[PDB]
Amino acid sequence: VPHTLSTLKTADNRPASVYLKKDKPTLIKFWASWCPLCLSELGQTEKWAQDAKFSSANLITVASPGFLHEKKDGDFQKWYAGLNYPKLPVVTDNGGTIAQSLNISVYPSWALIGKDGDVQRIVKGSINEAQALALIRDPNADL
Ligand SMILES: [Cl-]
Ligand SMILES: [Cl-]
Repeated sequence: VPHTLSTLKTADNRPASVYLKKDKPTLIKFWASWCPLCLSELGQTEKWAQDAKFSSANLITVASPGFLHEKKDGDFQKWYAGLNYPKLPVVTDNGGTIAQSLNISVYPSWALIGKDGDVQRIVKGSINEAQALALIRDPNADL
């Protein structure tokens, strides 16, 4: 995942690596434009990404154009450009390479990648602040 991720860019054409520090675990939120749950959480997730509470980990989100009912590549970025979450990292994975690799099937879903690149936990559905903090405290913890 860490490699495929480093080869991707954000919805606004910046290297995903810009949001990934080498010695930190990575918390990834998978979502899609058609999901009301996901749309209603964009502001919250942006807040989390900038919150000191999660400073010990990288926090990004992944949208997958042309995968799981998401808008095709190009169309997605144009749609998302209409929203405003400047501090929310939105990596676009055309075809959902990472999602398939992790067998993501519902949105939202969260994955915690160890600092070394190994997938440590995959959580289906939305998580709240308490569950997110638990996930960072211990990948195997009961959120
Ligand atoms: Cl729950
Ligand atoms: Cl909540």
